[PDB]
Amino acid sequence: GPTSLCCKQCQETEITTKNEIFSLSLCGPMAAYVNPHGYVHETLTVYKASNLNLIGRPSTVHSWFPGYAWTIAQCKICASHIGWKFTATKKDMSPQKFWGLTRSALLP
Ligand SMILES: [Zn+2]
Repeated sequence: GPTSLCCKQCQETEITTKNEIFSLSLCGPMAAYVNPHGYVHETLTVYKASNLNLIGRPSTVHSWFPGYAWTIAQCKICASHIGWKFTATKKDMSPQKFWGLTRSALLP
């Protein structure tokens, strides 16, 4: 469909849709300055994704989104590294989980 964001490598596999896109705030209380950490402008954040295999267990090592652990996520079909599943380290956070997907790994 027109909303469909698919793996660039295998083409047919849908990973997420435009409907699931949201904007995660990268600042803390009062929206202070933060030192940029990783490469967020290159990464699309969605609530929900599909047809990915998670590799390994969540890690908090040098997370691009502090407060979240990351788990590598690759396409089930072709095993291309599409991005990561992010999981909250604290129960009071929202969302408790999301996906950070590398924009260039997706079509469109
Ligand atoms: Zn693929």
